[PDB]
Amino acid sequence: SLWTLLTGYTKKESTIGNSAFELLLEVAKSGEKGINTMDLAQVTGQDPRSVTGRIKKINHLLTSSQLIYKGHVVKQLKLKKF
DNA sequence: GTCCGATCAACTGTAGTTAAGCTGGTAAGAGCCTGACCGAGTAGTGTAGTGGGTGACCATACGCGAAACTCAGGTGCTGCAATCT
Repeated sequence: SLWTLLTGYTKKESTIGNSAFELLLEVAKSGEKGINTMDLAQVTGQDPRSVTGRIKKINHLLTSSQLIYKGHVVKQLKLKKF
């Protein structure tokens, strides 16, 4: 049901991998504030290459835009509903 | 271009103006090398940006193997009937 409510599909058939789904859960927790890709990377505990390669699987669910943070160039992520 | 021949001075006869250096004590040209002052020269440097190639991580593909699932093989008794008696 959590899978279905967030992705629109059940765990039994959804195309999103477990790691990418946990990324989505972090964006779900942050809601209206959303998460920048580096704080997401730090909180999930994985590197920016891995985060970027995974985020492709969910870019249709997320509104995004560029921003500059701690001298690095990053994007903000928000679920469409927020 | 050349022709005539007048004519400043070329090259030719003797009558009269120019240094060099001596006695010195001396300031005058022409000068030398260290030093200082700015302009220019030798040239590697200081940020800043374009491109490229390495590295990691992924997924996509086949191909071999592993277990799954479907459908039909195979076991063994005995309910019922028929051969030998």
